[PDB]
Amino acid sequence: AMVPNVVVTGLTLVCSSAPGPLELDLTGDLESFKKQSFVLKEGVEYRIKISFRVNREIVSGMKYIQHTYRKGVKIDKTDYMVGSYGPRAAAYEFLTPVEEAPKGMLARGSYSIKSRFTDDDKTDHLSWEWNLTIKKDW
Repeated sequence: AMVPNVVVTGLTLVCSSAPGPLELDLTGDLESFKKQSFVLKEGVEYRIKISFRVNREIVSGMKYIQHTYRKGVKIDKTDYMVGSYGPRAAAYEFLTPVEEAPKGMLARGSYSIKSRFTDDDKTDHLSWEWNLTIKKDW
């Protein structure tokens, strides 16, 4: 019953050329995301923003992991060192480095992403799955 130390609250696909916000509420029904997808125009630059809270004590070596799949096969594993933070009221926002969506007919279509937010103790702070669809246009 003790309040949880880490609460992961949001994922945002940050892309200033997108026509509207691309956001997941990670305190909600995570299974529903598997039936949804964000559309990104091919070749565009974007970042991922993970929003989280630390409530009671220092967290060491937070890490964000994304495994990307296409048609059921894992095509990439990337880890990000999110860092170490004390408790505070205000949200923390971590951003991945800018990347470019792939482009071309071969690369277009849907991708599924398995995300995990962890730390030096390998605690599963939250794991979730979401989808991206790469299209010629928005």
